Amino acid sequence: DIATVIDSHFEEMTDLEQEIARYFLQAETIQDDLSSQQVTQKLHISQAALTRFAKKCGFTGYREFIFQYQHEAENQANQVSKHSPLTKRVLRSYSNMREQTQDLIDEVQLERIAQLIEDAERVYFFGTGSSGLVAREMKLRFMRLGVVCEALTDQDGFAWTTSIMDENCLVLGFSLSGSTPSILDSLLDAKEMGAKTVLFSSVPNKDSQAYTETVLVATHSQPSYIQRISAQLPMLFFIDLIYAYFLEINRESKEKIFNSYWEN
Amino acid sequence: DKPDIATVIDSHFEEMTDLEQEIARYFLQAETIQDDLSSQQVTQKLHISQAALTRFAKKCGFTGYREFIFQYQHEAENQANQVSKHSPLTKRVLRSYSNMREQTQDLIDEVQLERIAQLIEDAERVYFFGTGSSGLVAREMKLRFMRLGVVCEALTDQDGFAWTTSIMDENCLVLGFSLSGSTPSILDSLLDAKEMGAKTVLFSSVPNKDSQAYTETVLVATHSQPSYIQRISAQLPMLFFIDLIYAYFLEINRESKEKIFNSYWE
Amino acid sequence: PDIATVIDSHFEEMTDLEQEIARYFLQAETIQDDLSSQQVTQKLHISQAALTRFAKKCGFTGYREFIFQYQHEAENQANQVSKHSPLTKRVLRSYSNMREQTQDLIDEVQLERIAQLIEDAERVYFFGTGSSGLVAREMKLRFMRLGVVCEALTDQDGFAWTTSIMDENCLVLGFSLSGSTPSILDSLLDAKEMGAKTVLFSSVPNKDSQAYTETVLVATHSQPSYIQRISAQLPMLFFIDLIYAYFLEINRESKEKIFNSYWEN
Amino acid sequence: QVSKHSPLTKRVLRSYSNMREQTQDLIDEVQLERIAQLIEDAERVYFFGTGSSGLVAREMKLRFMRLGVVCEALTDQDGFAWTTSIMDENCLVLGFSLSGSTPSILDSLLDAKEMGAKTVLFSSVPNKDSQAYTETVLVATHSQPSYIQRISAQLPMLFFIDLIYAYFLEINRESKEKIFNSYW
Ligand SMILES: [Cl-]
Ligand SMILES: [Cl-]
Ligand SMILES: [Cl-]
Ligand SMILES: [Cl-]
Repeated sequence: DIATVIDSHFEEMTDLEQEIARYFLQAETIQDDLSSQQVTQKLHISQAALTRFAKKCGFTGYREFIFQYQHEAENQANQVSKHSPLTKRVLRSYSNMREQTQDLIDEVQLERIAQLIEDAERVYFFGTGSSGLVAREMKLRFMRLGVVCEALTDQDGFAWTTSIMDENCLVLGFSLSGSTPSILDSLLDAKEMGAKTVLFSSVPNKDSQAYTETVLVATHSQPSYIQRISAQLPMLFFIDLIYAYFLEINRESKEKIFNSYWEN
Repeated sequence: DKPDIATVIDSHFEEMTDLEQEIARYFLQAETIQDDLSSQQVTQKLHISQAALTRFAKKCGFTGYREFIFQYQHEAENQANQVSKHSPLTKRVLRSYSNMREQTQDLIDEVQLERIAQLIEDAERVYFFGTGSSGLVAREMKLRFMRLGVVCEALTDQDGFAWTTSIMDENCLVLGFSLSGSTPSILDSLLDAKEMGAKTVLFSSVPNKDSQAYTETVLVATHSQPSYIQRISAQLPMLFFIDLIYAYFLEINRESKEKIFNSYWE
Repeated sequence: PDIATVIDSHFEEMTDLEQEIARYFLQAETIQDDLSSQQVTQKLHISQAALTRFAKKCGFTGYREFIFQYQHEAENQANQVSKHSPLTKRVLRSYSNMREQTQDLIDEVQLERIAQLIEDAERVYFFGTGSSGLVAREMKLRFMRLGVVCEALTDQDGFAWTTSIMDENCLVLGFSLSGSTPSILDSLLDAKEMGAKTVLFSSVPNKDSQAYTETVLVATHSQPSYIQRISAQLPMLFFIDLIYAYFLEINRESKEKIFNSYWEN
Repeated sequence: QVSKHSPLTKRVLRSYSNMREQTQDLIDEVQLERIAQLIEDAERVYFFGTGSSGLVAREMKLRFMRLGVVCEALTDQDGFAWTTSIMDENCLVLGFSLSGSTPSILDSLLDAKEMGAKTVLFSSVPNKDSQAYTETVLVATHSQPSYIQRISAQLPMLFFIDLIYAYFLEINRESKEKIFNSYW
């Protein structure tokens, strides 16, 4: 804007004043003390040359010119981005995952699952690797609301625990790939025991209907394995959604339980 | 009584050049809506320039193709897709995620994160200290960085912090996670690592004033929900900065780090 | 004198059967045989009493004394003097002095009661920190395979969160080798107010332990100094294995199906 | 009604005593002092175990950490792969497999050897690939035949861990004792 007006009058300007236009056409200029004193000392010109340049540009003088020079830069810059390409690949990978999950939500299903946890006597969260930390996280959150739950992160524990579940148990299995055999095959063992089974996967079903519920979670935005964000995060979206539905079932009794940590 | 987008194209057809007319004929077909009508796929279908398409949109009275193609598709819209079908609880959880992204954006100090990435690279052995939800964060970071060749350990108890600080040396880096910013064990332990020569980084959502000592103090996002019970996963504030640091740290000597990461599959 | 000259010096006092045996033992090749006492009898087709009579003719209190001497002479190995270093003997001693002290502390009725409590509970919990956390995990691994619904906890957050959800169908077992781990003692008390039964395993009696349902006294370590003691799990592994053995005999058949279901496909 | 002690108490304690008897017979004193030295020589020491052997690995991590050894215990095979990819010539790995055929541990130790790391296998069965690792330690076999009636599966390894601990403690004892007491 102010750069275009400069170019339109650039010719009418003397070589020295043309130099002053050149300096202010630089982006680096703003990162500098732009008082008339410093500009004159810096470019080794007189005040009069500065005033003549500013009026060449249609302003009454340097003060009006520089007053806009600041505002302009503040009216932009806040419009531009101040984030590195890496900080932005990270921020967009999260935003992309929040967008995609919002498309994936089956809200009736999540309230169905919140009620299943409520009606279960014992609940178990199966996962390995990063999805085993997700399973750990669920146990702490739902324990504070009074759920009897346990987190298991290895194959011995899976088989060991499946053998002692019954129709009053609920097992939530987390397999981002939708392939992790340890988890998938152990959810099938629990069904044979009569327990209800919910599978979380970022990968569509392939006869996944064998489980009580299959929750489709978001795939990652980054195609390369190394460049992705936490493998936990797709699962955390829906844990926090399920948590929010579950908390509202008998919320009054659950807050008593949640608070009795503090109560001596 | 509203002007259908089709009636509009014809109202301007006779103001159009011949090429614009060819574009109009394509867009006047009812079966054209069942196409990918991005500007990049329409140009190739019609073998025209993006500038030629913009001119067509402007002949029809729009500010550009994006405006034109929205109305071309909004009139075909079969439902009130705009309205939020969500329930207040879903939208409470989602705002909590989005708001934390925003507060993270405003808190990032990119020079510090690269520095912390460099601290991890320059250290030979690095330890992550955390309890409860933050111990899960510490364990997650271990999975992230050990697959890039870093010598790291995740600790999740006061006894471990003590046993590890007693053997810490100057070539150690300890990252401590205390969302409240006042966890006595995490803070006491990081001073134990300081006295043993190791560098210390604290992650906290509250600007800790008495702890100007640690090599670095990183301000993390606070949760948007006032009540603890309704908050989202307490890991996520820290996960934001782990992913950022990881992104910074991966670009430092990437070839060897990708080689270690891919060696699993090897 | 050798053992063959004594066998021969009594040969003429011997019965015909005893001389047949003397003939077996006078052979040089016979010491490359299993000379147990039940093996020699089978081979010679004789009775133990007949072998004892043989030994007695040779001047021994019985066969076991005779065969020992017969095997001492041939042997040059010092199967008597220990080959171990002082450090090895000290560790083995500590492990054995713990078998001994454990044995001196066993209260068989108490351990039977404790097994029954585990059976009567619907949910069981094991609380322990450090090395006592590993014991808690092991107990969980052994008892879940007998069908018990149990959980192992290793930090204060876990104890507090789980105690607040405990009810009268709960049984919590706390491991504090020192007997004064504040988190274990307090968590056990919190579990009591929720109505659960409580068992403390400790090597130090403390007045405050009378508050819990049971106090189990475990072995103190032989080594005075912390750094030289053998381990920290060992005193409790002793009693876990004893309680387990008791607990398996309660409805064994059921817990043998659950145990073997793991192997089953 | 059940003698001085009962049949069950005698069985449990006779399993412990027999473990001590078998352990004493099998000890290879020079081997144990060799492993003690190796642990000192390594810059990083790792302990691999599954199930009950995993608890043994966690204890060894606990004990040798208080003496100054930089150690890490691993229970999940995914972690076995992640650590194997970063091990070098100055790493020592102790794998615990009571059966001697738990795949994860065997392949992990092979992988560690490929990276140039010292490897030690604990096993109640003499592994056929005995020379494969720098050392192959023989541990006690359980007295009871039936799996369900056996005493703790940990114990065979706890014996040799304390033996190695007692030897390794004497190497540079004074400095390790200072590290131990820095806790208080
Ligand atoms: Cl991503
Ligand atoms: Cl929140
Ligand atoms: Cl001892
Ligand atoms: Cl046994």
